[PDB]
Amino acid sequence: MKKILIIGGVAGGASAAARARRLSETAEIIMFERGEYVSFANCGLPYHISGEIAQRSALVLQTPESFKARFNVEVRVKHEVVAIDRAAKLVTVRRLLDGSEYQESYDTLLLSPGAAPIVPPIPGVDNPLTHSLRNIPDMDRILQTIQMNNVEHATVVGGGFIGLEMMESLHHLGIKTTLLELADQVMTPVDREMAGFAHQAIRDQGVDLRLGTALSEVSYQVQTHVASDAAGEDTAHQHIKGHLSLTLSNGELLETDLLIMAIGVRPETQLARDAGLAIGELGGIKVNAMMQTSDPAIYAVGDAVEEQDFVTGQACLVPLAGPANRQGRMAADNMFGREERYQGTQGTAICKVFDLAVGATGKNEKQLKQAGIAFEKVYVHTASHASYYPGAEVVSFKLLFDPVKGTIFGAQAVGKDGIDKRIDVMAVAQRAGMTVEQLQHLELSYAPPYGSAKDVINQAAFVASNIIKGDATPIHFDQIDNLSEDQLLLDVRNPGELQNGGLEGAVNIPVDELRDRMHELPKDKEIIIFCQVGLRGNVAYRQLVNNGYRARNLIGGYRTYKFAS
Amino acid sequence: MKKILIIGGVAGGASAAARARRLSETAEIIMFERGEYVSFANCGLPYHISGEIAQRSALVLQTPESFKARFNVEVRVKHEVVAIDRAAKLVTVRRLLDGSEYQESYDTLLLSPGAAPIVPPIPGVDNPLTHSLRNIPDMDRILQTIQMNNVEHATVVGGGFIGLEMMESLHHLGIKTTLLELADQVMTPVDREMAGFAHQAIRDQGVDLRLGTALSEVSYQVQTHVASDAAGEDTAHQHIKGHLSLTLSNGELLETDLLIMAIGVRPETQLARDAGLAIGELGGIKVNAMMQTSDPAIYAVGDAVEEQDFVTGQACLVPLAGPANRQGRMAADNMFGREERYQGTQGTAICKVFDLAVGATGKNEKQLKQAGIAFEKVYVHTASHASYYPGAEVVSFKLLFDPVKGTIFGAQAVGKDGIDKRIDVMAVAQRAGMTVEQLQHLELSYAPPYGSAKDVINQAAFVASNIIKGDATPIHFDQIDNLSEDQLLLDVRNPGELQNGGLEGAVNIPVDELRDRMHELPKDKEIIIFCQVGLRGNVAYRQLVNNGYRARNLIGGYRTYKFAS
Ligand SMILES: Cc1cc2nc3c(=O)[nH]c(=O)nc-3n(C[C@H](O)[C@H](O)[C@H](O)COP(=O)(O)OP(=O)(O)OC[C@H]3O[C@@H](n4cnc5c(N)ncnc54)[C@H](O)[C@@H]3O)c2cc1C
Ligand SMILES: Cc1cc2nc3c(=O)[nH]c(=O)nc-3n(C[C@H](O)[C@H](O)[C@H](O)COP(=O)(O)OP(=O)(O)OC[C@H]3O[C@@H](n4cnc5c(N)ncnc54)[C@H](O)[C@@H]3O)c2cc1C
Ligand SMILES: CC(C)(COP(=O)(O)OP(=O)(O)OC[C@H]1O[C@@H](n2cnc3c(N)ncnc32)[C@H](O)[C@@H]1OP(=O)(O)O)[C@@H](O)C(=O)NCCC(=O)NCCS
Ligand SMILES: CC(C)(COP(=O)(O)OP(=O)(O)OC[C@H]1O[C@@H](n2cnc3c(N)ncnc32)[C@H](O)[C@@H]1OP(=O)(O)O)[C@@H](O)C(=O)NCCC(=O)NCCS
Ligand SMILES: [Cl-]
Ligand SMILES: [Cl-]
Repeated sequence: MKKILIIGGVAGGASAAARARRLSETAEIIMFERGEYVSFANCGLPYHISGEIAQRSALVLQTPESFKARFNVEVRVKHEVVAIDRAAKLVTVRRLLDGSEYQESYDTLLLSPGAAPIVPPIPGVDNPLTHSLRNIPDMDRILQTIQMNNVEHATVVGGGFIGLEMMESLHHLGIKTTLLELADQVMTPVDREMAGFAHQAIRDQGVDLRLGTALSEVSYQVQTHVASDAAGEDTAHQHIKGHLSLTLSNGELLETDLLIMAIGVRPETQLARDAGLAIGELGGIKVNAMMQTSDPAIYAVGDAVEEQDFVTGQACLVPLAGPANRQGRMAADNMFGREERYQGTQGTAICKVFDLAVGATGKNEKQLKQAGIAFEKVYVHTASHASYYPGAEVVSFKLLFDPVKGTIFGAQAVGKDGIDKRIDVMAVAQRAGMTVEQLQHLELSYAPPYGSAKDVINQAAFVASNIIKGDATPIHFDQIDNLSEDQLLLDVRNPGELQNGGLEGAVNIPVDELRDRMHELPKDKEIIIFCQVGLRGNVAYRQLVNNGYRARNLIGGYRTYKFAS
Repeated sequence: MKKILIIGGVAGGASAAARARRLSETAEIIMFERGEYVSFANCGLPYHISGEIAQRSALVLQTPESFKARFNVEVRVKHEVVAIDRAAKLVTVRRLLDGSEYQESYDTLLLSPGAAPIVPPIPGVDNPLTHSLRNIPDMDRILQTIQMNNVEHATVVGGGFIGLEMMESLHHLGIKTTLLELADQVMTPVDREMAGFAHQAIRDQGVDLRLGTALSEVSYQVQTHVASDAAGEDTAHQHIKGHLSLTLSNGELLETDLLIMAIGVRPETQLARDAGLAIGELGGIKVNAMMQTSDPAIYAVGDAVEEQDFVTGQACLVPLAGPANRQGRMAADNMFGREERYQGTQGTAICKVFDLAVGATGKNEKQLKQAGIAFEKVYVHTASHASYYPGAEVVSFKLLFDPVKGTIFGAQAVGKDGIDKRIDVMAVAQRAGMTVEQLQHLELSYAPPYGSAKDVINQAAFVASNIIKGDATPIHFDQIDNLSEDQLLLDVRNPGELQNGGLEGAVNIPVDELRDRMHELPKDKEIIIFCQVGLRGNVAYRQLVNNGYRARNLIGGYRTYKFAS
């Protein structure tokens, strides 16, 4: 009978524990968790903060006693593993209740410790008004400061998903908020010009967003003076637990009631470095594709481990829940000798940003420029369903691919509806190895409430494949401010549309009058075309090229240019 | 120049005509449409009847004048092609206004004439209160009877997509409705036990639904008496345009103010039969995969043409707008010599049924049995996003597959949320050639407002792969009422649930007490196991099989069984 020990009782480890029991009734299974709870909803925590998850009880999916009754697994809460002795096959655990220790033997071990929020070397950061959010007790501490310091202004630092969901939760509660990010964008899985849609939705809601900005120093000032109604002062905007004074990278001062630090997570590697297990160059535990670590008796999975990038095959860190549940179930397999291989990670993700969703899968343009992978890019801005049926919303969509083989590198989407469906389709298509050209032949669901005769994805294909075939020639948003004396700029929108914004120096010929009015444009210039989203631009480009003109169409049209600035 | 003539100015014909112009400015393009409108939204028609789509101008996407301006195509409204002389490369054209006819020559011709509603051989069916729905003027006639006949009760015949949409539209107007279907189910793209979810939701809204029934005779009675207020009569529930009395196949009479006939459509083939063109055994125009008919200078696409079934490679009839628009695009390519080949049709479809959507891709169980293909099926009933975040809904989902090769045959889903996204994923997965074993590694979008750590699709994959690998042994809803003396029925729900329905003779041991209570079950019988959905049943199965019992799990649990009756 195999004695199995599991370190961590959440997404990785709880999922191996239940799987391993279905596989064998004879094994001994013991799962350690240093916290009070197992199988809690990490992803739910900012939503319980704002009240959107009304019921604390809903964040707890399994208990020690339920794991015992259903799966016979002995789960020990408030028990922290403090060492692994590999030659002996024993682990030392500490009982947090009283600080005593004992040892336990294993036949095989699974490490599933996750990743801890990043500590930044900021003077004065460590203080009673400053918190990071990983678990339920972190959430209760945040709640308790909100109540007790009567929070009216708050600052979040970092524009990744945890930061944006804290920001949104704080705003749900009536709190005035400021978000700082050092980058020139929120959410880094999406490129800069796609993040612009998010920046404007965030500023439309009264949030003070400051990009390109760092937090230099934190000054915590204890409240010395308790105002009171018996002294006849105003006690409504009082903060009894103190005040934060922040210095920013540009010497400005920001006064605040609460600071939340959401600048990312680092893998939990201390038990593994202390036992001599291999660490990768990203600082995560190194595992083979069977999820085994340098020691064949020891497995690891989840936030703590490095994975293989699906597109490139290189190491990457991607702390998401999906991969961690399916890795733990596969480790349980392999611990009974199935020899199953995990198939790489795409980084499929999505985040709510007030009324928008922001979604992506595979590689963005920054990661491709930086690894020297040649690529091309397309944008469309296409209704989430038939436009003649109410509630349709613009889906802004980006597609990164190899301009020659048609390989799918990545996809990004942004809008108020149907983004979770476009990113799922592209995730499936890429994982199954489809190329752009094949994307053209997708037969998706169409009735008017749900979709359109040609889907967002079909239109993106045709635009990408037209470039690959040489039936289209592009000019991107970043090239169009910089024209040469051989290029003539041409706006093919209608004249009423021009008061929304255009580009300095365009001649205006509306697409519907172009055929007739053509001789107006000299054939000794490369005509550089744009419309609102790139579609009327394409029509104009075909008429010009069909009559012997040299031409280019701005992909994404003015809408992509305008959100990119 | 190449001279191109198109018959039909809707989904197939229009898409060819705009594409053909982006390919060539020197081509001559003429498109004939027998009616008043080109590029209308067929699919929006029932929704404008209900007022959903408020504006009669939202149904019109291009005009003759817009197609002249944008694409220099000459469109001729109220011109019907009445003959094709293939040998001469001339068509004969009748001018509606006049009845005058002329000839027009062509280098290449596209037939995209659509499919007309089926005429049933029913005595008295042709009358002023009875209509089917193909185009804008069909729609205007329906609205006009509704108004003029003060419609308070109506009958719809046929339970496919148009029937179900007209029934919803009429209910949305406060009209009492009856739906009659000869089959034992609405929506034949999904099997009978999936349609039961739809049967209940339609009777829940007070629609009088009569399955297994036909309409044998229609008797139309003019109204002789005009009730008047001056005569001191109630004028409120009068129908001055008359009354319908229907006789059904069981001999019952049905009294109604309006009859809608939605029993299917049949390809327009008369021009093609008259010209000598080949026609398949299903009665559609026969084409190769480049969209060319038995005459190489003549192309055909859309509702009029038999297609190649993706899964089996045989002929099928599938009148849907996605296919029609992409085929007409491709036909234009081919006419300029690109030799592109379509790739088969999956029959991806979705229909709104009150708050449910009912969707499907691939083959159903009916079509598999009939064609003698060996298959297996799984069911799952999984929350549409993390059920700890509000608004999550049950997605009932069926997967059809090859139990040894893992080939994906079909998928079906019904429920209040997220059905479009599940069906698009499976349509992507099957068109790309993925197997059920590969679906287990799908990495989808998860954030609590949208998805779950394991999606509906990961769960279905795991359940089916377990069967394929011999880790599960299924019994289905249609076998469980049998049972021999070698079999013993076990219900592993909690006692409290037996309250909502069960199976007679079951011995109740709840799964969380089963490990301890298990000596109660004798080893010399195969234990036949059931819970609500099949998830707890799986866990009970693994416990018994792991202790040397013979066992089966009821796949889909009691839920799937309940909705099959
Ligand atoms: C606020 C927030 C929102 C999130 N939103 C999403 C989302 O929307 N979508 C998504 O895909 N992902 C999301 N995630 C990330 C997701 O929570 C993780 O990626 C997944 O939980 C990783 O599982 P894990 O088992 O590796 O680690 P964890 O869930 O962190 O579990 C590890 C457990 O190990 C315990 N432990 C560590 N060391 C020891 C020790 N030595 N002895 C005993 N116990 C130990 C810890 O206390 C911890 O409870 C979110 C995370 C947070 C914090
Ligand atoms: C009420 C309704 C709801 C629908 N909903 C959906 C849905 O939700 N999803 C979906 O995928 N599909 C739906 N459809 C079906 C979809 O509309 C068809 O699949 C598609 O329009 C077929 O395109 P087509 O070009 O073959 O035919 P059509 O669009 O019917 O166009 C053919 C044209 O040919 C003309 N014509 C015929 N013969 C001649 C001739 N001799 N000379 C000149 N003109 C001629 C006709 O008058 C017609 O206007 C719906 C259809 C209806 C009727
Ligand atoms: C819940 C948890 C304990 C896993 O328990 P589990 O019993 O493996 O999980 P599920 O409820 O998902 O059940 C899956 C099993 O049911 C089976 N199944 C699912 N639906 C079924 C159905 N309708 N009929 C038959 N079997 C079904 C599956 O095949 C699977 O079993 P398998 O792995 O042996 O193939 C673990 O995921 C967890 O603790 N999650 C919460 C913590 C977390 O993930 N947080 C991350 C941040 S949100
Ligand atoms: C509208 C209709 C006339 C076709 O016109 P169309 O110009 O081909 O159609 P679209 O608007 O979808 O445009 C697609 C073209 O724009 C291009 N495109 C789409 N978005 C683009 C973008 N933002 N930038 C550059 N090009 C873009 C596509 O590549 C494509 O050109 P291509 O075929 O040469 O590759 C025909 O579809 C129709 O009449 N529809 C209504 C009738 C109907 O289908 N009803 C049946 C069921 S409701
Ligand atoms: Cl445009
Ligand atoms: Cl169940």
